[PDB]
Amino acid sequence: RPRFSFSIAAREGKARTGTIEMKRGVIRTPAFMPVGTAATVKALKPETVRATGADIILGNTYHLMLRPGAERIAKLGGLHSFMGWDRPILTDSGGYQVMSLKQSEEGVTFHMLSPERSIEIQHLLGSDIVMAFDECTPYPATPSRAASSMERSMRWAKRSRDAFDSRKEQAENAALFGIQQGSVFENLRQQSADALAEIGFDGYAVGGLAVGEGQDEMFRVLDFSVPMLPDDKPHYLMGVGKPDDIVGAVERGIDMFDCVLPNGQAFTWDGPINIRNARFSEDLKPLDSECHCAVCQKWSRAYIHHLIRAGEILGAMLMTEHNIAFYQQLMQKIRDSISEGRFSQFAQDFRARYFA
Amino acid sequence: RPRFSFSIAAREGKARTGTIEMKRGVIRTPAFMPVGTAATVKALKPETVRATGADIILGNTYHLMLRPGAERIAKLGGLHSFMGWDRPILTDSGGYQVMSLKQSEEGVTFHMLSPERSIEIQHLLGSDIVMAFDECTPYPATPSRAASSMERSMRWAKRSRDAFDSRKEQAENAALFGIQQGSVFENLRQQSADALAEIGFDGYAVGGLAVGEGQDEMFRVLDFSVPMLPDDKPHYLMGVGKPDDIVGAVERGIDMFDCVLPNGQAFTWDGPINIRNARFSEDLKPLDSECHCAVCQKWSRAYIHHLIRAGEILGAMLMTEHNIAFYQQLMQKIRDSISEGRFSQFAQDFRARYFA
Ligand SMILES: CNc1nc2c(CCNCC3CCCCC3)c3nc(N)[nH]c(=O)c3cc2[nH]1
Ligand SMILES: CNc1nc2c(CCNCC3CCCCC3)c3nc(N)[nH]c(=O)c3cc2[nH]1
Ligand SMILES: [Zn+2]
Ligand SMILES: [Zn+2]
Repeated sequence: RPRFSFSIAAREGKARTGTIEMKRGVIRTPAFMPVGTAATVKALKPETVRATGADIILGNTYHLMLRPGAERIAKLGGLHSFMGWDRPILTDSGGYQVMSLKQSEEGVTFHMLSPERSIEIQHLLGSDIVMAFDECTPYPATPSRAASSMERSMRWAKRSRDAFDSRKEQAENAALFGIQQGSVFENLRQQSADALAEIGFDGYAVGGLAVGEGQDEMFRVLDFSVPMLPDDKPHYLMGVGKPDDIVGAVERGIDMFDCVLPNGQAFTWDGPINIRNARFSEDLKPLDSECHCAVCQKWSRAYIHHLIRAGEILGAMLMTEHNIAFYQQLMQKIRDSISEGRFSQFAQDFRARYFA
Repeated sequence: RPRFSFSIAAREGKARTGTIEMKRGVIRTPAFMPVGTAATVKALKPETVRATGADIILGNTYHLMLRPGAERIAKLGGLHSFMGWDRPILTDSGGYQVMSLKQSEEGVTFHMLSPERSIEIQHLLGSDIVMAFDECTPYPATPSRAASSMERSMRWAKRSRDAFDSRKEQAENAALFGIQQGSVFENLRQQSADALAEIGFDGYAVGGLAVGEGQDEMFRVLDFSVPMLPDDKPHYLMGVGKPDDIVGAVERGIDMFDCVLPNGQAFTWDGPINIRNARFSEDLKPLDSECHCAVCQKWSRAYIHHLIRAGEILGAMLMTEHNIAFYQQLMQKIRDSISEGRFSQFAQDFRARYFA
């Protein structure tokens, strides 16, 4: 395989379906990327993650630089070897989680992160898709503050790019994505998009959303922001999100998603359910009537209700496998409907039923 | 298969290896029976339990009568269907755990358990191997108190037997084991053994041990107690135990074991290790050099050390799979060495290395 190749197989409106080819594997797009806690996808063996249909997962840079340490993981052979996932890994750059838990143009101490260190840590982990080091601008933000933050991020983006390119092995085997900022302001989004295209990246993320503004406002910003990005590269909406968020974002040109979202909340095609609710204590149906996951093949709502109420580890295991598989099934239905030119109908159908 | 058939294939001294045939499957003896928490074997799918080599597991009567309720599980199709294990299940009778957390000849309230209710609960759960309702006598015990307790248990044993026999479906499809009591006193053990043989059971457990007396005293009591039981039926040592305990007990005629034993303790053929210890932070070897389990095929000590320190669910999953597989491998080596008439040599070899 090549280091990085994104190809678009089919389109419908702003929506696209295609593939990202990387040395460690292929990523079908639009993609959902399950997120790790600490060199693990919570309560799942990698084989199980893969069985749900995931093509790529997210590494947790912020936690790993802290424990076990990026340098220790590198010594040990890299994240892939360490956790036993041999497919692509995306790593965020760490500042989002820092501010989420001393800032300056050099970076952030909390103990220290700058564009250079962030890129180096992601290299030590052996990430396939490296995110630029950015500032995720708080919401709401005044235009002055948003512009100031955006500008710093773009400077940081240039520094990320140079750092990455400076390291031969990283540059030859990994990909680098830039992250657009600008809060909810179109001119700032445009300035950010332009800055990033000028530097040039393998992919473009839309940063600073999913931070309290709500779906209506997120969709509004996506409406003008995603077309600002290079059409011919992947578009990643960081931190999104619920099923309905994903569908709308794909309608607006987004190709990649991560969220910690997929406790007793189970996703179903009739909307989410909380399996702790007493109404499931004797319900012998699976979590969802149509889901093809192994959980839904073998265990009832009543059983999983018991496990979660009882605080049992198997309950977390089963709920997590189901929910990550539900997300992959969602993505698969999205990919298929776009390929077949019936994605707008799928979205309408999905929403009618999910919100009935 | 028959309801119950125990056959002894080979012997060496007091040790035996054979099979228990039951309608839901065959149990190779000497057997290790992994214990459930709340209709689950902690952090393991049933397929995984089976993959480690387990032939039978233990249901947790005390927890299940409380949550979810025996009646609810029956309504839902029984424990087997509920948790997704289709092989034999052994259920203890509940009083051990009660006293472990108002006693009278009728039973115990805590809310209520008697021989009749205990047998009924185990039936509602759909247990294959039903334990008599007994009193586990505290240690140390004066001879008066031990005798009094033992006597009650034997009365309770007769009541268990009648209750079981009174229920056609239970009697035709399940097995009933009596439990010997008598603390550490030989005459009491003998009186208990005689009482139980007179009633007649499918199997005989040695109760009241592993309750603080220590291995030397446990082995001493087993030395005279196990030969008191019918030779031609299985002998079950309740609550034991560590690997070395198991080996010694098999040398003394025990065929069946359960313990909650198989936190960061990992069993190895060179003895146990605590994987949380700093010396494993960068150790790339598997938990054990020879173990054939999937964990040891794929992940390092360093990784599992990280997971456990980090409090990650995958760490519990992996440690539990390894430890239950280690126990099954121990049992398999025991079974093979007895079949081949080299079990005393295996025991000496095992101990020399495990305690080096
Ligand atoms: C939930 N909302 C949201 N997330 C954003 C994220 C994080 C995406 N999730 C990454 C994983 C989180 C769990 C641990 C492993 C990494 C953002 N990240 C960056 N760098 N920049 C953002 O603007 C940015 C904006 C974000 N908005
Ligand atoms: C650990 N020591 C020990 N255990 C004994 C047990 C319990 C065996 N373990 C059963 C499982 C425990 C975890 C939950 C599921 C049931 C004993 N049980 C009974 N009825 N009688 C005993 O004398 C008896 C004596 C015991 N000594
Ligand atoms: Zn499912
Ligand atoms: Zn192992």
